[PDB]
Amino acid sequence: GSLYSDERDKPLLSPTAQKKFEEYQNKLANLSKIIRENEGNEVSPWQEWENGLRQIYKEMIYDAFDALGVEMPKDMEVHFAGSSDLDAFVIVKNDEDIKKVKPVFDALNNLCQRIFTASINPSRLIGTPDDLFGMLKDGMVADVEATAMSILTSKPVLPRYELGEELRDKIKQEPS
Repeated sequence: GSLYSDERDKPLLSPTAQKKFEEYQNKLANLSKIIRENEGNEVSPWQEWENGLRQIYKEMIYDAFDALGVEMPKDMEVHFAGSSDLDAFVIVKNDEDIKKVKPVFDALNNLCQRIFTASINPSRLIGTPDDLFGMLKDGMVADVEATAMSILTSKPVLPRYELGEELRDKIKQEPS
């Protein structure tokens, strides 16, 4: 059972996958614990929880690129839509990048499913700003206006914004 296998296919992790699994579980448990315990001295505990989850997921993303031996493209972005919703969405610069990046997020999706069971949003969409705008323009998505809105109000997981702004500016330009 490797770290990024489907739970239903490989229910037990190998010894090494298990240690890494437990390391993520423990960051999650600790994050949850500290937020709840300090709730009386925290202004916005749910925002703190979200912000911590974005950091853990960012870490998990770097870890998955490394474990799969894939170089993360430098212009690639990951944004969180929502609070289902559109969830994490991956914006690449070129459509060529999708082939190499998509299997890494699929791998992460599997690991996130496992973590859910043992107790973060899945990544659902991946594309260029053009691609994703087009899926909204052409009605390929359940609940277009609310998907659109969630993109407008998404928060960045990686410290990259340029493509995200192209997508938002494209959305903003279309009236409904």
